[PDB]
Amino acid sequence: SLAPEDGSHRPAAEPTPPGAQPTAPGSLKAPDTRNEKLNSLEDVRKGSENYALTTNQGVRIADDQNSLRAGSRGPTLLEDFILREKITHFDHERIPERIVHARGSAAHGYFQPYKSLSDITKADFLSDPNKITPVFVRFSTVQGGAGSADTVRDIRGFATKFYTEEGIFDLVGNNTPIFFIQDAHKFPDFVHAVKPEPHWAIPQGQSAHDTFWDYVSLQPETLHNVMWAMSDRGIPRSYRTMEGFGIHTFRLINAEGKATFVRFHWKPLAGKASLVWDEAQKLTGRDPDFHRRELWEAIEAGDFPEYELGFQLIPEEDEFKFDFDLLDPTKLIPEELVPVQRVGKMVLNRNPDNFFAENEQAAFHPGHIVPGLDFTNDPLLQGRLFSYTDTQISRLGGPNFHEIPINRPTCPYHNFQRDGMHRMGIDTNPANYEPNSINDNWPRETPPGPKRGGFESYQERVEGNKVRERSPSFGEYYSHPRLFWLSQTPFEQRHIVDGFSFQLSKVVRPYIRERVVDQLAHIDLTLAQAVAKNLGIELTDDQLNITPPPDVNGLKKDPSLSLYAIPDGDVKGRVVAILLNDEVRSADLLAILKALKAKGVHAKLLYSRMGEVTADDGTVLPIAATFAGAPSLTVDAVIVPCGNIADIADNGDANYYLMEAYKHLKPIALAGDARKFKATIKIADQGEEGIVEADSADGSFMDELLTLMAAHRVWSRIPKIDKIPA
Amino acid sequence: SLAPEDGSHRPAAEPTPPGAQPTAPGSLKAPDTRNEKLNSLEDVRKGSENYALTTNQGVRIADDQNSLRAGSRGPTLLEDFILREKITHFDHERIPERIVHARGSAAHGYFQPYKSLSDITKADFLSDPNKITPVFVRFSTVQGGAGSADTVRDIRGFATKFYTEEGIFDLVGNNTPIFFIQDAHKFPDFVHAVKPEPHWAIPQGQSAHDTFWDYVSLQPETLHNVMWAMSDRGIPRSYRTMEGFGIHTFRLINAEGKATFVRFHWKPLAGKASLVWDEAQKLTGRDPDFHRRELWEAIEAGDFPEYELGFQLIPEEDEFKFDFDLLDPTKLIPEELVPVQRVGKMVLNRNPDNFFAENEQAAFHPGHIVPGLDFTNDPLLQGRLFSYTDTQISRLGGPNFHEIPINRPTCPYHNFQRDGMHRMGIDTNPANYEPNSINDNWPRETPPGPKRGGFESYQERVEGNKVRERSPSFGEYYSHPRLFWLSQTPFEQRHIVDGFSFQLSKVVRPYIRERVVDQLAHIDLTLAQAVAKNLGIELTDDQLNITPPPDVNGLKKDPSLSLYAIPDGDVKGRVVAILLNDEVRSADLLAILKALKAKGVHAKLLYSRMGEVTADDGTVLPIAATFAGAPSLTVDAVIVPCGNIADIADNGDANYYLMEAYKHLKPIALAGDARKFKATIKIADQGEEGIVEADSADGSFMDELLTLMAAHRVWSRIPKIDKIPA
Ligand code: HDD
Ligand code: HEM
Repeated sequence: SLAPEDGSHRPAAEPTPPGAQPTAPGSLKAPDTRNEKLNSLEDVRKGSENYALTTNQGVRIADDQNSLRAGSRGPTLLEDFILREKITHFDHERIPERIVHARGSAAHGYFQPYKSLSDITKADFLSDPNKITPVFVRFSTVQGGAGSADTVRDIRGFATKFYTEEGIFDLVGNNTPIFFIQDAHKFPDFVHAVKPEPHWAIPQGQSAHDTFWDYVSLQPETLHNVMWAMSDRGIPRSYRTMEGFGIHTFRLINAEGKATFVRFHWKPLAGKASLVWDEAQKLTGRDPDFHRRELWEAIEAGDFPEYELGFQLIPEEDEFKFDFDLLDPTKLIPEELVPVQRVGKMVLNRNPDNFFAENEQAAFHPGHIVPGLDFTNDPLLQGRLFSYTDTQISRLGGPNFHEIPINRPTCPYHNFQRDGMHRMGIDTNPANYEPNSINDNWPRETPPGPKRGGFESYQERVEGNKVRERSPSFGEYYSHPRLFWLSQTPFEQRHIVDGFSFQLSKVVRPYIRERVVDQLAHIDLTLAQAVAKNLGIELTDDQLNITPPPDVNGLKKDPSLSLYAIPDGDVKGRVVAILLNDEVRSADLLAILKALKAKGVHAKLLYSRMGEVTADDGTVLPIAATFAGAPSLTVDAVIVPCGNIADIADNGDANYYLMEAYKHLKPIALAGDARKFKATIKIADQGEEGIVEADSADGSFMDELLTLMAAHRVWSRIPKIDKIPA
Repeated sequence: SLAPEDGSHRPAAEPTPPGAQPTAPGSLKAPDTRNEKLNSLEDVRKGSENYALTTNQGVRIADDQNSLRAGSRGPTLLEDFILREKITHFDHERIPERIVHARGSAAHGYFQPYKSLSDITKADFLSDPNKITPVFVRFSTVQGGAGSADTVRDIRGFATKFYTEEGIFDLVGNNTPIFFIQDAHKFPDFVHAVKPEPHWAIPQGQSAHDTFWDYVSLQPETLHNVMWAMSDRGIPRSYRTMEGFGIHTFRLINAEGKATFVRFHWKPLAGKASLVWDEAQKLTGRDPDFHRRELWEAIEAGDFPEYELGFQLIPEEDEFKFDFDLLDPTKLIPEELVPVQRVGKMVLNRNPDNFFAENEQAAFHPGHIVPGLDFTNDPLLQGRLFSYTDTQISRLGGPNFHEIPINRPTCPYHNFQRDGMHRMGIDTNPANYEPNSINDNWPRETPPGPKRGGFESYQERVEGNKVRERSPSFGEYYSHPRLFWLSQTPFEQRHIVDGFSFQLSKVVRPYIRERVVDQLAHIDLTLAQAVAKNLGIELTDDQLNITPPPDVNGLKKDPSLSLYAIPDGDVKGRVVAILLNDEVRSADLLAILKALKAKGVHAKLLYSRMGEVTADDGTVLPIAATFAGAPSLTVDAVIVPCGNIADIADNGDANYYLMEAYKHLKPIALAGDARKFKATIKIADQGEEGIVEADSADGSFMDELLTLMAAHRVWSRIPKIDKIPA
């Protein structure tokens, strides 16, 4: 026995806040959190405690420390089957990563609709508010490999596998409502342009390089999702604080056979929130696993990620009533024109047990639909339907990937398909063909019907010649980028301009910069002029005179496109750093900690070393991390209680902690003599908005701090931060 | 034509300094740089200019922008074979990454020995100083995935494939002279402990987590290579500025059949140099491709990486004469006991054309030896011989991986092996077996001899019973860690203390930190106490009484184990940041650039925006990057010329650039009114060693800067940097 005698090696099987206990496999951390998919995985879950170590053939091993040799300093023998099995399995652990969205973090949960949607769709999982559907959800970046960093600037994937009673439905979406390109035939061109360049394989997890902006400058259909990536949408604070979208128009089909067009949304119940660039980029260094870690720890704390599914619904007769084509995936449907109707709630409430087996091997594919749904002719969706089945043949080793446990349906599946690599199911049917008489034709086809019927495609009329031709209705590139720009707050616009300026600064061929600036001049001249100034480029007279693109169906803004214009802050699950000193005023710390706990806000006690410090009254304070070990990047706010401020006041790390939090627009609260830190951040005696300060942490100090946290960041500080050397 | 009329899309095919031209495929950047292996890849090199776009079957494509559909807003048709081929190939682009050392950067070059080694080895590639052997070299980290960052704390790989006239020899080494474990049977346990933990797949690129330190604490054989890893050897400045080692004792076999034991070394001719931890960790966020980039750009500039191959030779009769076992890969052979004999020079002088084809698919394996070399019974090397062939069957898709162009021998290869997936060679031999009469027994075995003979193993005597047992001679774990600690300078010892402190502070289970501090107390009580203080652990009386391990064969230190104890600086290929203002004093800039060019040191001109600025004499200066875009982390030294200093005197990013460089111990030079920046970094009027200052930048000013850069960093500043908040 090598475990400590006090049992401190094993995390408690109860919800605990981030950092309080080591993290564990979900079934050991939360054994009573159950759903029908999690229970169905029990046939393959493997324990370990009290069992003998064996080969994969069940032979007990006596010595797992040594190879078999001829003498204890002699050569290794070929007859060592125990060594060779163990090193063979090791040698073949890796499988190909996903071509795109290779970097991702996943969790188990459940979905329930708010009311039956039987009037608009016959989909069984939406038919009854008491029908619970298990889900598995994977969030991801796009460009980087599986070992790249989480808080890069990039689009994020948001993929949900619903294990329904009539089939698996995968809703495979991203966190922006459009994509970069119009037709799937260009997807390898676009992805090869954003990915690391082919001669040297640089840069990882970044679009800030010549080939991406060469392609963008030559393909103005990309400019709308480029706008979203350059905004703070491209750097979410967490997977819990971003929107999701299916992007394409799909169809709902009800039992009377009526089709309604639909676009799918997920609303984050934790609100929308993003990092600022300098913080995101620094965080890819200090904690490249920050979003993976944050998701896992929220679930362990009981801060479950929750999202509301909603639908934009357009009747078939209104297909042509907009200035843009509903089938064009570079266009959004403004919520001012078609509101999102709330449909039901998804809660993610359990981590996987093994990341490879459940996350790495999961396969999502937007062609996995169920009766009550159907596709449209969007030409990006149409090509996606080919790709996701094809790519699993190499990634997951063959055509039996639906037998890997995470991908298995929970409902029945039976057919005439046989064999393939890795075949698990042993069919007993005398027949492997239909029609057959030798098994009375079972399993049998099922007519379409209101419930539990066979799939049938909506009989949409097709009329046209066979052409490789883009619809002229798709040939408008600039009005949606402009609607996006005008919908952002002034600070969000500043952040967009800085995103394009930073990215084009890394493009080495200056002509590519110039061509991008020309495209910006076709969107909005204030944007193009501001990015041009940062690049030292002067707009020509012709550029200054480009006429702005039209409004989108009369709109000159839509606030639902902004992260922040409409307040939706939620503090639960956020975290605050508390900078300790060697003799902390304990009454300050009591007040701080209990106010935080009352609103579900976590704290991390930090100091210049690990171990403990003792407060004014003898209270022993356990230290979570050092200043340098858990930097202000990883927290939402900073609080300094009073005490012996001289302990830390000349500590460079403590001072820089506050400078960094201040640059990144985070709320900071200073009690008592911690107000001496006002000189480090240049705060005036009569103080400034976004800095909370009092003689003590009582009265309204914690309410004021918590108000600031619900507004996320102190945007009014932006003009104050440029002077600051941090 | 989409290219600019001025030709500015295409980099000049001549050596250029980093940032002067876009980077390019090696055969286009340096078409006149040749060696026999680079020529031999001409059969598979494919151009592009003036050729038509086709399918893989050679059919010209007319419209590569659209899928085929029934009408221009209609559904995609299954008969679109051009779309499906293009998307199928995309779908199957990825192959499994290497199980370890997945992150690596490679180059072509050549090697030649200084004199014939035929008295000690019959190996053909060491027989003639004028016979050149092409090589391909891959440098790597160990733990992280292929999209992880370069400047992590980790061991580095250094693998060289020599394309000899008598076969491929692969010397597959690392940058420290021992490994973590003794027997290959434990490699999957150690690798699993250092890799991301299996429930959640965190952390990437980092050993600072509970499982790694759990295994270390329970396996004291690991402590010697852990010490190197926690030292600044864990964070090299460049792959050009680290040592390489084959780690194991091998054998050299001469023409008379005599065996000499040998350990292989590479000496960097650019000298030994490493980052400091705060710089290295921030660089993984600001440029996760820093080492891959710096290697490619050194080769494009003509700053070719050069290494000296060296042998430690031990006669067979001296196998047992040290106080450690020569076959134990956790023991090094001190150079004070057995010197490194210089054997030859390797120069890397061309970058690949396609990273996937040449770097990703390259396969190195230490069992690829040639006549005149042989193995020993080192129990770690013996298990490696199984693994590297086995792992390529899945990674590279089958047993014909030697037919992948990068891996092909340049010498003849012929045998009776046939078939396997993606077989390229079409054999015309009537026989596929030997002995045969039908082809007069060709190809034929060849007797061993002095040159061009068949391979025969050295007839080592084997005596012992079939045991799984560790040699008792391997059971000593603390004397080499101690020798290494005592051989470091005082600043290097402080950085090792900081490396263990930072890592163990991230271990959540406190008893594991305690266990590791108890192991440290068995190596050196000063090290153990300094780590313990940072963790708030107090040594017990028993720990304070642990008797220090014995010296290694009487050695108290060996300065060849330190990076810096013996000066070996070389400034050629290093890079300085020059911080511009909008009216640069052109006389300073002239002087600076002339002195840098004389020593082969590059410069990058930086400002607060991109574009150009004009100096006092009218000279237009193009800007490489902004102060934030190319931080002080990416350079060796910072120079600020005079001019209109009020332009940048209050710029936050320029002042921070100097604070960050100062903190990281880099030389800083301030001319004229740029001396106003002394206030930001708190330098007294009288000045300080490591800050160069004068009225103008002249001969003397630059000589002093260049002398500082030859000593790499300003170690004497270390007590001054804790004050500064950066
Ligand atoms: C024609 C090819 C194609 C195109 C046009 C797209 N994808 Fe895709 N996508 C792939 C081909 C692909 C893929 C090669 O099939 C992947 C990689 C590995 C896998 O299983 O599927 C994939 C993976 C992938 C994943 C990760 C699924 C997971 O976590 O495993 C997400 C979230 C998306 N995609 C989302 C999108 C959205 C919202 C798109 C446009 C609206 C889109 N993809 C277009
Ligand atoms: C002994 C110290 C060791 C050193 C210095 C060493 C060095 C290396 C290096 C440098 C590479 C990367 C080669 C490249 O650039 O592609 C590598 C790959 C590998 N190593 Fe070793 N290694 C060591 C021990 C081992 C051991 C003991 C095993 C198994 C017992 C092992 C199994 C592998 C495998 C499976 C790969 C991937 C190779 C491929 O996919 O082509 N390593 N190691």
